[PDB]
Amino acid sequence: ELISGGWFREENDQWPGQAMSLRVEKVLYDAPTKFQHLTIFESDPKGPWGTVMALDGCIQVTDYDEFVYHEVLGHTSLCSHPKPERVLIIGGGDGGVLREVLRHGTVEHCDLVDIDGEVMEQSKQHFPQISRSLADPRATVRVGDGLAFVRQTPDNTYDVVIIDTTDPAGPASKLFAFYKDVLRILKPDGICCNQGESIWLDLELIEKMSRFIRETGFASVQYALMHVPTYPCGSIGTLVCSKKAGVDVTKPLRPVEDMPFAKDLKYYDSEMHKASFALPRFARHINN
Amino acid sequence: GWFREENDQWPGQAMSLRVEKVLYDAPTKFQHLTIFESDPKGPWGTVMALDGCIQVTDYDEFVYHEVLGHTSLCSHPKPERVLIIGGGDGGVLREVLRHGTVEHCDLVDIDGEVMEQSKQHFPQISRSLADPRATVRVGDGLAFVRQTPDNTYDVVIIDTTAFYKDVLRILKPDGICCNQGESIWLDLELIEKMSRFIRETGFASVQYALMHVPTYPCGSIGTLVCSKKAGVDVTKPLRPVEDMPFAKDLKYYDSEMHKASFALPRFARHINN
Ligand SMILES: C[S@@H](CCCN)C[C@H]1O[C@@H](n2cnc3c(N)ncnc32)[C@H](O)[C@@H]1O
Ligand SMILES: C[S@@H](CCCN)C[C@H]1O[C@@H](n2cnc3c(N)ncnc32)[C@H](O)[C@@H]1O
Ligand SMILES: O=C(Oc1cccc2cccnc12)N1CCCCC1
Repeated sequence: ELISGGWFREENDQWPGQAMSLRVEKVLYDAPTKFQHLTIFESDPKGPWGTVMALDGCIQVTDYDEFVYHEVLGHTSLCSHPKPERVLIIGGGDGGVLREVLRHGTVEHCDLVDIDGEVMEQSKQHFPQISRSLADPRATVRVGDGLAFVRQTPDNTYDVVIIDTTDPAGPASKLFAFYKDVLRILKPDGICCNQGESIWLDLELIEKMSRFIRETGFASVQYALMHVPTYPCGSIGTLVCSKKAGVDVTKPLRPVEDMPFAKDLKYYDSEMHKASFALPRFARHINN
Repeated sequence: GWFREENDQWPGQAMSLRVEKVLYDAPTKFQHLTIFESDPKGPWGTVMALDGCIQVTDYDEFVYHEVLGHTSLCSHPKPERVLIIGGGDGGVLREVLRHGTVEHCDLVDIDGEVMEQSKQHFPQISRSLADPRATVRVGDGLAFVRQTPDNTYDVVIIDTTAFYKDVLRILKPDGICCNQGESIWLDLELIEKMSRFIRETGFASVQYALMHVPTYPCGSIGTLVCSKKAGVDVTKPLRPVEDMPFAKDLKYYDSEMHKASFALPRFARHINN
């Protein structure tokens, strides 16, 4: 029950005895949704973070660093695809991945499906620089379970599927039959990327996912690491998965430097794309 | 029973760790030194802070120590004499001593209480301090370099909490200096100023290497890797660690990570071009 001048505290008993906190300057939303607890607040204006959204007590987006995860998920996937015309985003109700995907001129259409219509509604109201994308005629934004949506999608529908979900503990649980559906709705040159969890907190989950996405039938799976200061332990990654064999996602197939928007990006470029697949030695076995 | 870190220069944000046992908590002649055992159900193990800022934990100390120690020595053609300024915990020293080329390392930390407490509470980090190839001094690094002859060291590593010209001077012509380089999230203007200042004092190149450190503010920190000799590209390894016999003992650093560390987010890339 957040209050202006109080502190928002994030502790996860999955990760016992550590917490991160932000002082609240103004509460904008704090209420149960049909699916999760949604909290939006202006952080201290003497600090850099700007507006903050949390879902079930976990920070999802801040103004100051939202571009990292949205650019990495959107560009690492589309720049690894020869011609990504039709795109699906699962989750992504805030709009960020979709903004990045729609930067690409090859994209004719992007479907977005998020289970929580209130996340879209509140992002339009409170994160206009993230959510501007949701009204693009190139986008179809739907409220629904991603699980059901892919089960009812025909084979060979999408070039790229991006799974921009919350974590395994919540409404995103089965998103970690689903992975076979994703394989099946992808076209032959299909690329899938997901929300891939932390090498510090979730390294065994990452090993398990990578192994079983390969076994499901993807020909290759490479984890891309990125720097996100408001995420637990300061990083997160994405598993970038190719349907087709003989594809090296760790070097850009279509370098963003050749596209008109390269200079508008705040994090991603081809050097960062390459660098993101180099993992600390203790985690390198994910990628080999 | 929690340790809370919030800094006055970054207002309205805090990081906290549960204290299981306070091991040490006293001012020193120089700074406040706190050592505690953190929650045994979490990963961090024993924690050391200096003036309220986490400096080492059992769980992640290998990152910053391997990156400073190896990014610098692997960028040097044959590093035989090394100086560490600060480094009282012994971590950078442990990494530097892995290298067969090293004949001698001097380490000069202003605070002898830090070495003392590190021997008591971080034996995996501080064992290096007793090595026959090391000389450990208690003293201010600023005065130490002023009193050091020209061309004494192949590498100077500044692992801290007139000087830079002294560092330039005490380095041999192929000398490498690396330092504790601050955060691109919280200190980006400091990093630009320092990279410019160092180049101005007369190092020929300065390149910032970014690393992932979960317990540092915003989860990363970097090091400026500075070459005295012009024409040196420190962003690719000069002496790849894979060709040395301890490569597989490392938990973070290798040549891919070395190359990767110099790739900066676009918003920060003007630090390196
Ligand atoms: C906010 S977004 C993550 C923040 C970085 N853009 C995560 C979204 O996943 C949605 N989500 C969670 N589970 C599902 C399912 N099952 N289907 C679709 N969308 C889902 C949830 O409502 C968030 O908006
Ligand atoms: C603990 S170490 C940094 C943690 C990563 N190993 C920071 C050290 O720098 C020392 N320090 C600070 N100022 C100086 C000066 N001027 N000289 C030498 N050592 C110094 C300080 O006592 C710490 O032990
Ligand atoms: O990730 C840390 O704090 C956090 C920062 C950001 C988010 C978090 C979410 C849950 C738990 N913690 C979080 N740490 C780890 C290193 C010591 C300080 C606390």
